[PDB]
Parts: sequence; C-alpha cells; structure tokens
Amino acid sequence: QQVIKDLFYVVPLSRNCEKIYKNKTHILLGISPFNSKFSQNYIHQLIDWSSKNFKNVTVLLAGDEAKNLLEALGTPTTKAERKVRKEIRRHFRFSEEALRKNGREIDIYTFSDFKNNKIYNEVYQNVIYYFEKDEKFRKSCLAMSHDALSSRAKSLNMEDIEITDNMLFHAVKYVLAELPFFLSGASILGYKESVLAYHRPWKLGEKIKNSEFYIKMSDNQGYIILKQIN
Ligand SMILES: CCCC[C@H](O)CO
Repeated sequence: QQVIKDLFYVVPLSRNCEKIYKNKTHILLGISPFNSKFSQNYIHQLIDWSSKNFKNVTVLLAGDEAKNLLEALGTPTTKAERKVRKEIRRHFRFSEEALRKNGREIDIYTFSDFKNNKIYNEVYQNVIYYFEKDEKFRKSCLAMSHDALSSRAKSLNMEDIEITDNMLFHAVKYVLAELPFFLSGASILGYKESVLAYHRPWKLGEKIKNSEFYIKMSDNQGYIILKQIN
C-alpha cells in the first residue's frame, strides 16, 4: 500500500543528509521517552514507512540517563528508574510488533548498549571534551537539555516549574549520552551510512553543518525530519 510509502515527507538537515537518505541504506528511528507523540500507532507508522523505504531499519530507545530527565523535574531516583524501565519496555513491545509484522529483524537498542563499542566511546569522549572546553558547544548542549526538560514539564503537566541550571546540568547527561548517535550512528552500528530520523528539527545539527564546532557529523551520517502532510 502506497499510503504507507508516502506516510512521511522528509526534510533533510543538509544536502549530504539528502544524499544518504536517497541511498536508502539505513534509517535509525529515534524514539523519545516520556513523549506522547510515540503512541503504538505512531511507532507502527514509523516502522511501516521505514520498512517500505529502507534496506535496513534500526530503532533507538533511551538509555540509563533517561532517569535524569525525571530526576530534574522532581522525581526521586527510585520512582524515576521505575518509570524508565516501564517506558522502555513499552517502546520495545510496540517496536517489536511492527518490525515482526514487516518481516524485519528485531534491531532495537538503547543508547546505553554501546559501552564496549569503540566508536560510541570515542565520539562520547569528544562530546564531553568539547562540552567542557568549548563554551559555545556547551551552550548548545544545555539548550538541548532545556528543550528536553521544557517539553516534558508540559507533558508531565509541570509547566509551573522554573528550569534551573542544576536541572539543566543534570538532564544534559542525557543529551551527551545520545549525541554520539546523531554524530556517528551509522559507524557505531556498522552500516555504510545512515540517517537518524525524528519529527523535530535539530538546531545544534544546523550549527554543526554550518561548521561552527570542532565536533562534526561523520561523512556517512545524516539527519532527517519526518513530517506528516495531507
Ligand atoms: C533515544 C534518544 C532519542 C533520540 C531522538 O532523536 C530524540 O532525541
């Protein structure tokens, strides 16, 4: 069915991302925790469309630092760790369903599943180094942290909360842990090239593609925005 093929309209981050997308080698589907967008139905739509378009499909779920997003919004570690385990199991279940429905390998990982992967660790070390040493990069990472906390303050119905620096620096551990997949997901996973796919623009990615940092995306890595249109 070709409503499936056209389920999404793709907006590439750069012309290189467009080339990688058109090669259709691999898509990495980013599933954000504690985000109402990722219902069972939407996860199925992502995977159905991906399965029709791409040679290889992988799903990326949140790793351990997802608890930091709750701990920063006033959640004690015990409750936060529980909510994470439950959210990740929900994402895995729905993703496994749709992959199996499409005859696809159950290729699902969290961003914590790569502590023994040299590419993930070296990119992560680069991210942490420039977070410490480049105030401009640090500022952009903290803005990603602010975005993550602000959207879940609305979602979890806590819109009255001041977002403090201590909140930002706690939640930015999540940002730093996920960033290696934005920068080098294809090489971490072992595909020739890949696009990470998400439904919102990546502002820091725009700056990276404008050559504003010593942090760079790998030449075989792209980013695409998935939009749905009538
Ligand atoms: C699993 C982390 C989610 C990644 C998405 O691109 C949103 O950050």
